[PDB]
Amino acid sequence: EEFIFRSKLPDIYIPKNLPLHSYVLENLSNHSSKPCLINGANGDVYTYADVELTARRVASGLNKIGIQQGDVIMLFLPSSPEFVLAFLGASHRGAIITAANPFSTPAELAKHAKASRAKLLITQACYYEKVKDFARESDVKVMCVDSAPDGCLHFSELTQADENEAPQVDISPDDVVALPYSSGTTGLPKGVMLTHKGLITSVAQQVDGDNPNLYFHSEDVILCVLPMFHIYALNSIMLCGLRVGAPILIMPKFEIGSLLGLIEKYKVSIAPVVPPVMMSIAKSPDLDKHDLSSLRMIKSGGAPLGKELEDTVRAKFPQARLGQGYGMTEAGPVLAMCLAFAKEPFDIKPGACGTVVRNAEMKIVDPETGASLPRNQPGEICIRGDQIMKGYLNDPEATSRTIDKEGWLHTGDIGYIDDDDELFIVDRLKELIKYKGFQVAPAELEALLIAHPEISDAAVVGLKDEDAGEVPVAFVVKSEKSQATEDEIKQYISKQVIFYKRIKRVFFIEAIPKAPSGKILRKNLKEK
Ligand SMILES: Nc1ncnc2c1ncn2[C@@H]1O[C@H](COP(=O)(O)O)[C@@H](O)[C@H]1O
Repeated sequence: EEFIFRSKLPDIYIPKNLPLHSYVLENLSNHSSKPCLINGANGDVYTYADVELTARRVASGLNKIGIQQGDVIMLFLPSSPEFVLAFLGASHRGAIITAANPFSTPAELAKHAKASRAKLLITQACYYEKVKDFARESDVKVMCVDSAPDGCLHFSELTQADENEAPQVDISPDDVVALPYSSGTTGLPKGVMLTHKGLITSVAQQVDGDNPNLYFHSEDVILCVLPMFHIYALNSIMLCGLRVGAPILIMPKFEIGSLLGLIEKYKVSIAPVVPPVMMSIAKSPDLDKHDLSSLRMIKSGGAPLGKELEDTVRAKFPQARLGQGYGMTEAGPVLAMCLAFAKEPFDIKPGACGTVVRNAEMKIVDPETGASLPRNQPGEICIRGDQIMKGYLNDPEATSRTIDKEGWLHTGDIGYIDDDDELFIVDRLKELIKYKGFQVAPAELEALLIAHPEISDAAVVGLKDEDAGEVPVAFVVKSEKSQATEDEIKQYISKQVIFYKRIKRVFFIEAIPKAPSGKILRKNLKEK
């Protein structure tokens, strides 16, 4: 704690005795009849007044079917109005929301539902069969938003419930409200506990204050094509958008053609994106078949854009201001944010990662010594503030090695801050693999591979890739006499995992390089 970095923006007032829903919808009356949630795929619309009232009904409904304060509700849905209504609804009830990609496999879903100890599952009928077995066998209530196969509940039982019967709840600021899963700096997916105070803090750091880090014009329309089941989109787009009363145009499924049409149609002006989608948008031959002049800002994150794409986007969307931010689930998840988006913008440099958010502290430590480093000195990025997670669910050791004794969250990312307080990420210490912006845990794939009868050891590492950034490859030690082939192993994994967790190549070896403790020498592997 010698060299401590902060935002170039002054600290602001942040409520510390308010529940998340009360905070994000605090200034509802100024725009109560204004559009809040718009479903770009079917035109559904919910005004601000509609969301506030329905949230309370969802709370009454949840109670009615037995969901109590502290209970975990699992969402198995695509980005949508229903997702937000279920979330805000759970927040009003004092319940917790955990979410998973609807494209997950039954095994992945059951594991998630089991670990999170979800009492209720909300999804769509086209995904019902993937939870059908697990459901009955675990006495977990299943609910669908469209049809209601078998005996599962319908979502109108929550949205149409009597608000007057919404239970009386005393939400404490330190009560958990969001439970996203993340592998963190090492190992298997773990439950990240995010509190009311934590999230309110994070939203405030991004959009509150006389000179907000992210400024909104009254005519702005923010796009939500990023997945709501990932906290980054639910926070930076939905919660932040609601907080400032902006209309949010949601896209359940990404399709270049429709998106461009939607941008002209609804006058989309703020486009939150990740490198992969931005790259798809940039390669579109139909950019001139649509009026995209309403676009004034391309907000990127999740992974680096790269100098080339950065230049490409800047060239193909001269009407918009391009900027990049940086987040990590356990951090709330926003750590740094592009100050070129502030009401009174600051200059930013190419490749920049943004500036550490206000009402927070950031330092850079020598991964070895642990000493704090000064400007322009690469090291591990650490952040501290009320916005970071409370810890991992039922996993004290994990928490203890991610958040140190002085409250600093260790990201496992290597970067440095320059004289202009702009953060630059240059390397990654943790084993985390990111394919298409999605997180892929080597330990998870490794466990699946090793469970195979003909495999005695395995290691999964990231292989640099143009289209996805990193593709997972696997080094495998076959058991004696095994004649299993690469394709046979790859299909073995593919059947059990969601699309982005497929291993692209299998390299057979006689032994996985390991340190005395058993830690895989991953750089030793990558070095190959
Ligand atoms: N702008 C960025 N540049 C480079 N890496 C990033 C960026 N944003 C996120 N990441 C990486 O993604 C991790 C966050 O993953 P997650 O917890 O799945 O959102 C960070 O710890 C980084 O390793």
